[PDB]
Parts: sequence; structure tokens; C-alpha cells
Amino acid sequence: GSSGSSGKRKPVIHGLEDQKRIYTDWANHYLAKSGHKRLIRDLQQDVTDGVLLAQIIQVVANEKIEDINGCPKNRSQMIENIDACLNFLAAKGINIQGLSAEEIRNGNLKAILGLFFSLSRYKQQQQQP
Repeated sequence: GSSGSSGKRKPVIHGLEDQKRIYTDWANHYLAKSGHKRLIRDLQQDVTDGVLLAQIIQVVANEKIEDINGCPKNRSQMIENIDACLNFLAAKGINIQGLSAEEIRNGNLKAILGLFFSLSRYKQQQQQP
């Protein structure tokens, strides 16, 4: 459950744990908009298979990733998923260096956060005539 309205804006910090949310909403938007009932409950558990993760990228980016397993079963299979997303983003001009598909699969905040921290960038600053 995520809220979204136009109220008062004040200076406040969003610790690592706090960020996990901010991003969740940023993504969920791309999911719901595309008629996606299901939502992102645990950002750390929303990018462990790469499935739900790509469901957003392919949207915000408006592209399809054929390098996506689709149905992860093995501990490694899931990797390919997240991996494909990382390589797909890099080509778009998103700095992925430093991340680690493995870390993301485990649910390491520091990781997941880093992903949604760079991804959003790609979109931001997008003004075409």
C-alpha cells in the first residue's frame, strides 16, 4: 500500500530503509499504469527473480527484453533475469558498474536501492522537442 497526493513539502531525510519505499512507489506507478493489479510489497523481494523487476523496466523504458528467463526455477536461473536487466540498462546509458545480480537476488538493500537509484535517472531529464 502506497500513498500519492499533493500536500506539503518539507525537508526530510530518507535513510536506506526509507528509500526502499520511495522507489517502490516510483516503480509501482509504471506497473499500475499498465494495468498491473499486483504491486511491489518488498522492494528487496520484488527484484529477486528479475521478473517483476523487468515488468517495470520494459515499461518506463518502453522496450522488450528477450534476454529474460521469464520462469525462474533454479537459484542461478533467477540470476540471468536480473543480469539481463542490468546489461539492458547499461546500453541505455545507465551506470550499472558496482552492482551485483547475486546481491540483488539475495535482497541486499544496498544493492536493490542502487539499481532503482540509477534506473530512475535514465527517465529523469528526458525532454524531447
